[PDB]
Amino acid sequence: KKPVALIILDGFALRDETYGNAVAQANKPNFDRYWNEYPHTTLKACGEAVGLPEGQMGNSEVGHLNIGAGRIVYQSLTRINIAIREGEFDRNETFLAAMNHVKQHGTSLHLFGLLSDGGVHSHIHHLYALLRLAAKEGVKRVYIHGFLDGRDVGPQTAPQYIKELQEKIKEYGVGEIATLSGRYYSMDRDKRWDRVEKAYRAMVYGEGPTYRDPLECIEDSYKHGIYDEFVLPSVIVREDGRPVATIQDNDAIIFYNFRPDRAIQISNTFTNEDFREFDRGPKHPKHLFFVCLTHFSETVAGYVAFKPTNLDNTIGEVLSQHGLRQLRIAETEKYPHVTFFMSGGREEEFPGEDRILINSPKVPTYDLKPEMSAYEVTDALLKEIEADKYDAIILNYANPDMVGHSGKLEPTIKAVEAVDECLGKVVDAILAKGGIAIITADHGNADEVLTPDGKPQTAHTTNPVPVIVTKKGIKLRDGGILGDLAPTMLDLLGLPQPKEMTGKSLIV
Ligand SMILES: O=C(O)[C@@H](CO)OP(=O)(O)O
Ligand SMILES: [Mn+2]
Ligand SMILES: [Mn+2]
Repeated sequence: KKPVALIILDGFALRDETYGNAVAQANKPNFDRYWNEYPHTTLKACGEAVGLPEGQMGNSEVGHLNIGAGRIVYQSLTRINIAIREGEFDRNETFLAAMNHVKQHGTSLHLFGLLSDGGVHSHIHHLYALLRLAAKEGVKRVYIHGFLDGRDVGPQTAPQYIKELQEKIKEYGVGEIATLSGRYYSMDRDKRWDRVEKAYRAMVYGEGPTYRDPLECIEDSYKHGIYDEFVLPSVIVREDGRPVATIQDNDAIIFYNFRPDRAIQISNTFTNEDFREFDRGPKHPKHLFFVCLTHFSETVAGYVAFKPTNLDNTIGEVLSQHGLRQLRIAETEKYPHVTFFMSGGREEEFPGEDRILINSPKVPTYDLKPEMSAYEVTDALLKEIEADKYDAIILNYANPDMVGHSGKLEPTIKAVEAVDECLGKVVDAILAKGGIAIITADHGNADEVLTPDGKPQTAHTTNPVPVIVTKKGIKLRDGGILGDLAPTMLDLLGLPQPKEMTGKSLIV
């Protein structure tokens, strides 16, 4: 059994500038020798090359979606942007049905989601659009529950988004900031229900740090070293001390996040008839008209503003169609990406598809444990390899990305070095079994964890990702894109390429 392994170094991209560049500064003997001894190239992992607006940096969802589809996969950010551009956004039956619900039943419209222009999980402009739509539709009570970013944008940039939103509110003549919470709580994806609950109780019970002024809230949190991403779920109150608004029975909610991994948990908390993760309390809200900007999960009992579209014949499906055994493996943080997103937005495994989930460390932030669970993932996978069970493997090492999001150089360097020690063990074990490895990344991040002035850089970058095919005697094209990865693997696998995969094998 000669396995072909797709190894994704999450957040590992190529950048000449070495300042604050953890990828370039890390000692990567393994990665370096493979780059030197095998055919390599780089791929466009951002902008139109991956289905996003030009200039928009990539991410795990976009990257893994494109990597597995073998075609340029059109993304939500782009599609919704166009909807707003073409005057289609205001015509959305779901947005309107939700607005009709509050007016007809005299309830309130709640708007929550990532408050920034990161463009990864949402865009603050989409919120402005909903607000103007709400005003246009004559919806009296509209409340904003903002989730502070700091991960897709500057670590202490909330004030400007809050400031701009307030200005927009005044201008549209509708809306009220009710709560402010760090995406660390309201947008968790690691089933850390303790985090989720904090966000939930602030929004439904007005429990959490209280302020009259949204900006005084952020100021106070900064004062305690707590920045945007980790801001404690707080409540904005009126002059009489009462919360500006809590989510109640028959209210409508429009979750304006278009990325699913970090939206399913809080969405389930609000819509699940029987929720057990934790006790929502007897007076928790029911009969909520819940709207998801895009599809999150079958579990969320709500509606979908922008319906999803099938992604047929992705690598996972082609591999399955030809009777091959495939294994998806990664630790928690990137488990959703190597499965759901890699499978083209599919939850169910394909026949013949095995998945291994290795739990990420129990640390608040990963700069605290840069090697994360890389070694366990590696150990786990090395065993599978000895077993001779899989024809195809899709491995994702989360470290470069996960610890690079801390905006810290030394821990990210360690992160990269840990992954390298691991990368060598895996590629060396695959070559020994006669297989071949495709070493790559889904986008940048670790290549820049410090701003030119040395401040923490906590988000992705727009640089190109590396590509190494451990097969002597071949040449790789140069202007490729992620959507070319699937075709290359199939080529290596000698499996035929489906017409759906409009990508092109990198092998000359
Ligand atoms: O952590 C996340 O949700 C994003 C950043 O907002 O990173 P990635 O796309 O790598 O998952
Ligand atoms: Mn990623
Ligand atoms: Mn990331």
